[PDB]
Amino acid sequence: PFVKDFKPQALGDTNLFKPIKIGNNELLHRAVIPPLTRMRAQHPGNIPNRDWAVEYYAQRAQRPGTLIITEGTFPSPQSGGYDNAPGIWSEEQIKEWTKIFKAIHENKSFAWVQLWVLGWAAFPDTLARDGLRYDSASDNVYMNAEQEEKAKKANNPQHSITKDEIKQYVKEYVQAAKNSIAAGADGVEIHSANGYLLNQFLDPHSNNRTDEYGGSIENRARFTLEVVDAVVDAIGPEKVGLRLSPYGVFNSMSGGAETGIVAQYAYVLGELERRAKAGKRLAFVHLVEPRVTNPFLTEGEGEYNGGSNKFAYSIWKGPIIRAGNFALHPEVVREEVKDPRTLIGYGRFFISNPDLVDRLEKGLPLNKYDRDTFYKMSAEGYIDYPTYEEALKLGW
Ligand SMILES: Cc1cc2nc3c(=O)[nH]c(=O)nc-3n(C[C@H](O)[C@H](O)[C@H](O)COP(=O)(O)O)c2cc1C
Repeated sequence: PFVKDFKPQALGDTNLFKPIKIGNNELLHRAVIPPLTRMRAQHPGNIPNRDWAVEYYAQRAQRPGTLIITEGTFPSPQSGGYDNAPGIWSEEQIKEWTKIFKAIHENKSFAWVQLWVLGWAAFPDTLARDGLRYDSASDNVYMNAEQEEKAKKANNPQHSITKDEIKQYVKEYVQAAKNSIAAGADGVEIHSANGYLLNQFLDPHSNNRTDEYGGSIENRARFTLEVVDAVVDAIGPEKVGLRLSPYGVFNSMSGGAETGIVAQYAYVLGELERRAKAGKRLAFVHLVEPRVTNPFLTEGEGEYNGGSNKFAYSIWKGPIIRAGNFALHPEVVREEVKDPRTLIGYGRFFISNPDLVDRLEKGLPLNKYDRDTFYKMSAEGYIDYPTYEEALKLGW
């Protein structure tokens, strides 16, 4: 149905509908589709859906000039450990991705591939089946009790990756980024957020290393920056973004409870801005807001109000995409887009509204999302969500 308790507000008069250049692409609007894992990829081979996926992304590219960041996508088998999430290392997978970008391109929109590495959020048993390691920053601290048990009982205990394995990960990022461009993607986003491998190095709870990859702000950041640096060198700074969740606690990150957390993220942006002034500026930085610390909780819940992402604007001088509970709060978006380098990711409501942008322009009602079909091998809750035209014909 439509959302019942929502008072919509037309946003067409704001900067949300002013064009902006991000990297090589000329966006005609600032409503961004953030990366959204959907678990329709096919097992075996982590293959993008050959029946639904082209249609999923086409539908959501229907407004011209939309930046679309794809779901998390694995650079390598060892990066993985979810059967139904996609990859970009094989010919099989690339062939399907080529078609998905083509469809986005035809709707006059853009496609950036999110390069996803799981670390300790992977399923240790799924990885053991395929004889792969269950990796993280350290081996003496675990995501949760469930995962510790799964890992021991599959004889696949958490491994603290060596320097050579870190290099290997970096090669796989580079190759995965090249593959994305060759297949026709506009750029890539490096997932350094939401408690996945790179975030596990950034955060001091998950990272108990005393080597060059832990034990200080500089060291916790070295991996995230090694990957950014090598991907930029491979494909160019204007085809590279980076996602961070400074106040995230998903997958057992510290959030605001950790007093050094702002400093950790301020250092990373600082270093991005240092590369920028020396002549290699990332296309964007993408921040998860403290408005949403866990995206599987309803809007309003898991909200940290002890901290703000405003510090980022003092440090990083380029485009900033912000995401978390903006669909139900046009009044907040109205104030954030008064800043002329601020874009807004809308996650969950872009799952349920293929024409979300039209609805934001003219203040239309929003389609309600079905949490139970977020992660499910089904057309339903995926490509059968209606446009406002089609929704009136059904009587909502
Ligand atoms: C089903 C689902 C899958 C998601 N998958 C990803 C993902 O793969 N990578 C990522 O960086 N964020 C992911 N997110 C987080 C969203 O990009 C976004 O930050 C979050 O939903 C908050 O924005 P929203 O409140 O507008 O939905 C996901 C969120 C949901 C609900």
